[PDB]
Parts: sequence; structure tokens; C-alpha cells
Amino acid sequence: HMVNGKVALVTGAAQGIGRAFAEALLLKGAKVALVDWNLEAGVQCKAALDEQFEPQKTLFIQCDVADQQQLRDTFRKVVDHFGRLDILVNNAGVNNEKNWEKTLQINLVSVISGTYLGLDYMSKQNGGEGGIIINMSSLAGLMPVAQQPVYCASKHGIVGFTRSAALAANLMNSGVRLNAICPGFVNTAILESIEKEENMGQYIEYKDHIKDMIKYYGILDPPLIANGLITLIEDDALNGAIMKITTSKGIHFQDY
Amino acid sequence: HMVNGKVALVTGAAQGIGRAFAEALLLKGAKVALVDWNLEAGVQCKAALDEQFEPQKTLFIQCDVADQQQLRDTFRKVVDHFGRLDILVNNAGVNNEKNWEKTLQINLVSVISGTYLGLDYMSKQNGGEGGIIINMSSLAGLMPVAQQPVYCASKHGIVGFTRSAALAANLMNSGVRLNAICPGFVNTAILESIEKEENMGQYIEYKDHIKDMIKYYGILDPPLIANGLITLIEDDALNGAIMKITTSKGIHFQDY
Ligand SMILES: NC(=O)C1=CN([C@@H]2O[C@H](COP(=O)(O)OP(=O)(O)OC[C@H]3O[C@@H](n4cnc5c(N)ncnc54)[C@H](O)[C@@H]3O)[C@@H](O)[C@H]2O)C=CC1
Ligand SMILES: NC(=O)C1=CN([C@@H]2O[C@H](COP(=O)(O)OP(=O)(O)OC[C@H]3O[C@@H](n4cnc5c(N)ncnc54)[C@H](O)[C@@H]3O)[C@@H](O)[C@H]2O)C=CC1
Ligand SMILES: CCCC[S@@H](O)c1sc2nc(-c3nccs3)cc(-c3cnc(C)n3C)c2c1N
Ligand SMILES: CCCC[S@@H](O)c1sc2nc(-c3nccs3)cc(-c3cnc(C)n3C)c2c1N
Repeated sequence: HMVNGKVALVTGAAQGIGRAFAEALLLKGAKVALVDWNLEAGVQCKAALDEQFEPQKTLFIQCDVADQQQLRDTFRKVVDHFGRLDILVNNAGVNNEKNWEKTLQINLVSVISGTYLGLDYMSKQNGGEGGIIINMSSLAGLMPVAQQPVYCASKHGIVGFTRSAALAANLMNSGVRLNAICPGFVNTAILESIEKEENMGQYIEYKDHIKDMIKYYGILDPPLIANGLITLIEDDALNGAIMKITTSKGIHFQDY
Repeated sequence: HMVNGKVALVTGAAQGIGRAFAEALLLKGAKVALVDWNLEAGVQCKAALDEQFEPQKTLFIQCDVADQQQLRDTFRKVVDHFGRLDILVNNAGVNNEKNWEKTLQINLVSVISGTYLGLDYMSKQNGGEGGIIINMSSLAGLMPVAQQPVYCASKHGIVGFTRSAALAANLMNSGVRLNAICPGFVNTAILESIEKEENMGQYIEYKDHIKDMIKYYGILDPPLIANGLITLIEDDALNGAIMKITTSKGIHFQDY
């Protein structure tokens, strides 16, 4: 289908949701490039995947997504190695309200820069044969959170940018589809950032609320988030859609 | 009431909506500091206002909101001159998709930096007697726009940050209220930015759509937007609310 024999570039694939994405894509029969700033974690992940699939179907590149030149050298290294780019996934993110400027830079700016860098290669006008770009958001992009003000700001921006760029691409005859995912609580190391003042700052005194709400709702395993990505990729007529994943309902879509 | 004898700091007050805000506040009996990066326009505005009100109620400081140190030096210059800060309005903004990074920096980052600088002075925990912070957004912060992708991203983030910070302030016992305004098309020079590829880039070929939309939706006078800010200020029990101004309906509130 639209997965076999296709090249995918995934950001933040050393651990967690990105690693699950890469595993699913490799299982479906694709060639994957893994981008992360943590070298040891990425190398260990590649070694782990090399025990299941063939080594060539995988590549690892170290890069900080905030630095634009690194991303541009990363996109060019991938294309010169495989031959074409067909799937892009922008998933890297952090949580830090003390250093709220770096969080905004990583979460929001890098997504837009990657989206643009990807349209520069995948577009019909520039010689491409189309493809699909997916940007990762959170339920914090649709509801407010008292203890994560700057983090909420970034997810909302991601949602708006994705929705606008979908229509823009439809107008330009680019052959590219754009969609976003909005998951709930996921069992990853990021949750541990809640319990440390270095990441929370003046909001640490109110972490018990988030702890209680996690106890209420529950946590979702990283593999279930990946199936949603695969579902997005194989559907041809999905552009500008927002996916919500919840433990109570499942995979559903926001309505406007 | 809560307007007389109070100090207000307004950003982007040289021309347009900010100037209307300043005029309304001065008419109601307040002392106003005008912040803009255009020196000539600000000086001319201050001279124009000096012909109506007393000079001692008007202060003009020329600062770029993006540079944090300038913003910190402006806030301290304002307090050391008057004596206290009671109202803050973050209204400065631009529209440029070609240089989409500077637009994001000006529209979103500066708003958060100013809100935080303002809470550092207005909060009871730090010796203050409270006050009100207002951040300017657009209807593009609630609906997508094909030709203004990065601009749409900046307004959504503003809305999310304001909604979260309102609850955060309610929890901390700060005595500060936070709300935002989401106007429609307003008769200002910013509209002229649509007709220039310098400000639009690859999206210039699709400006005719906005042109028809501007004509159909009509236009709103800046003093009418100023009547909304005053309404927000005099209402004590409004925190975390979003105002929408339209030519068909009027002044109304988003519901969640
Ligand atoms: N886990 C959760 O509860 C939720 C997470 N998300 C989002 O999911 C995405 C993935 O995060 P998780 O896997 O949950 O967390 P994680 O912390 O386990 O993984 C994030 C990955 O991003 C990488 N990364 C961070 N900044 C980077 C940078 N500047 N350059 C390159 N790589 C960078 C890290 O090395 C790490 O491998 C993030 O955007 C996060 O905000 C959204 C919904 C909820
Ligand atoms: N006019 C409209 O149709 C709408 C405008 N808005 C928003 O209203 C706000 C006010 O803009 P308008 O009065 O309409 O436009 P305008 O272009 O007439 O005025 C903007 C003002 O901001 C100042 N400014 C811009 N960047 C600055 C910076 N970095 N530092 C200091 N001053 C800076 C400019 O000198 C100017 O005086 C903006 O945030 C805009 O996005 C929202 C709804 C629609
Ligand atoms: C850095 C920490 C990463 C986790 S956040 O993006 C995140 S995910 C999430 N999911 C939910 C769910 N609601 C219903 C089913 S699941 C809720 C929250 C959340 C936490 N605090 C609030 C006010 N909210 C809305 C959050 C929340 N704050
Ligand atoms: C830099 C130009 C500044 C004007 S933008 O923030 C702005 S204000 C506005 N207002 C409206 C109104 N809708 C109903 C009554 S008024 C519509 C738009 C707009 C323009 N293009 C679209 C798709 N939209 C939604 C816009 C729009 N794009």
C-alpha cells in the first residue's frame, strides 16, 4: 500500500512514541531515519531494531531540531542516502516552564521549519510525487492547563499551523497531506518531569493536581499511539484532521 | 472606579488600536505610558494627545518588545516615573510570512514575557495591590487561515497561554485578572500588508480570497474595539475570558 517501499523521517525516535512509530513503520515494510539529540539512546535503539529488521532499512542521525542548519543538513543527508522522502513525522518535544523560551523554540518553531523543509522536497511543483506530514500535539492544545502555561501555548500553535497549512497545500496543487495527533497521558519519562522543580519552577507547589488527574484518567501504552499514525498514513482522503487518543473512547476525531 | 488614578502600560500605541486604547484610558482619567518602536509616530501621537489632556498624564518610551532587556528597562522606567503599575495591555503585532520567525517572536514570545514582567510588579505576594493584564489576539486564533499559517499559530498560542495563566493566577493568590480580545477586521495599515509579496511571499497569488472576505465581513472602527477594553477593565469578576468583536453581532464572549 502507501507504506511499503517508502522513506520516513521521524523526529525524537530514540525513545517512547517516536520509537514506537519507527517500529510500526519498519514492521509494515518501510525505510526509516531516526533523528534525536541523544546519541547513546539513538545508537542503542538502532542496535535493538537491527536485531529484528535488516540494518540497511534503518539510519540514525544526530541533530538538534532547534538549529535550522542541522535540520537542513539532516533532510539533505536522508535524501542523498535513500533517494526520496515520502513520510515526515515531527514528534520531538520537552516540558520546561523555567526555561520556557527553549521549550517554545523546540516544540513550535522546529515543527514549522520541518514542515516547510519537507514541502520543499515532497511537492509536485518542485519535482516530487507527494507524501504525508504528521505533527504531534497534545490535548493541552485544546484545553488549558494551569501548571503548564507555555506548554499549552505551543500545542495550540501547532494545531492552528497544521490546520492552515492543510488548506494552503490544497490550494497550491502540492500533492501533500497534513494532519496532527492529540494524545492523552502516555507512559513515558516526560511524566517524571512533573516531580522536579528544575522543570516546573514556581508551579511545583501545585503538581498534586496533575498527579490526581493522572490517577483518575490513567496512562496509555506507547504502541497504541503508533497504530493511529498508521491509520492516518493509509487513508488517502484525510487532510487537515486532528486525531484524539483516549483510554475511555479510543481513536476519534475533533469536529469543527 | 477602577480606572481613575491608575497607571496603564500599552504596547504598540503609536497608531491604530493601541492609540484608541490610550485615548479612551486618558479620557476616563488615567496615566498612560506609550511603547512603540517607531519614534516619529510615537512622538506625533504624544503631541496630538498633549493638545487634549495634560502633559503630566502622558509618557512615551521607544522600545522593541522582542528584546527582553528593553522590555525590562521600560517596565522599570514606567514604575520609577509614576509609582505603581495597575493595567497592562500587550497589543503590538505584525504580519509577515516571509520572515515568519520574527513574526512569531514578536506576536507570541513578547506577550508572555510582558505578562510575566507584569505579574512580577502587580502581584500581592511581591508587595502589589493587583491589577489587570489584557493580551490582544485575533479571530485567526480560533479559525484557520490558508494564507496566514504562522500568524494563525501565534494567536492560538496567545489564547491558550492567557487561559492557562488566568487559572494559575487564581491558584497563587496574586490579585491579578487576565483576559484577551479577539477582534475581526479593523481599519488599519496592517491590511495594506496583504497586497505586497514582501509581506506575503509564496501566498501572494491567493490574496484575492482575503480581499473578498474583508469586503463581505466589513470593517470595525478602532474606538469600538477600545470600548471593549474599558468594559473588560471595569468588570471585577472577569478572569480568563475571551472577547469577540464583530460588525454583525457586536461584543460577545466565547463559550467553552
Ligand atoms: N507522553 C505524554 O504524556 C505526551 C506527550 N506528548 C508529546 O509527545 C512527543 C514525544 O514525547 P514523549 O515520547 O512522550 O517524551 P520523551 O521525553 O520520552 O521523548 C521525547 C524525545 O524527543 C527528543 N528530543 C527532545 N528535544 C529534542 C531536540 N531539540 N532535538 C532532538 N530530539 C529532541 C528526546 O531525546 C526524546 O527522545 C512530545 O512532543 C510530547 O510533548 C503529547 C501528548 C502527551
Ligand atoms: N487590524 C486588524 O485587522 C487586526 C489586528 N489585530 C491585532 O491588533 C494588534 C494591533 O495591530 P493594528 O493596530 O491592527 O496594526 P498596526 O500596524 O496599525 O499597528 C501595530 C503597532 O505595533 C507596533 N509594533 C509592531 N511591532 C513592534 C515591536 N516589535 N515593538 C514595538 N512596537 C511594535 C507598530 O509600530 C504599530 O504602531 C496586532 O497584534 C494585530 O495582529 C487583531 C485583529 C485584527
Ligand atoms: C509534560 C507532560 C506531558 C503530558 S501533557 O501534554 C497532558 S496530557 C493530558 N491528558 C488529559 C486527559 N483528559 C481526559 C483523558 S486524558 C488531561 C491533561 C490535563 C492535565 N491537567 C489538565 C488541566 N489537563 C486537561 C493532560 C495533560 N496536561
Ligand atoms: C495581518 C492582517 C490582519 C487581519 S487577520 O488577523 C483577520 S481578522 C478576520 N476576521 C474574519 C471575520 N469573520 C467573520 C466576521 S469577521 C475573518 C478572517 C479570515 C480571513 N481569512 C479567513 C479564512 N478568515 C477566517 C479574518 C482575518 N484573517
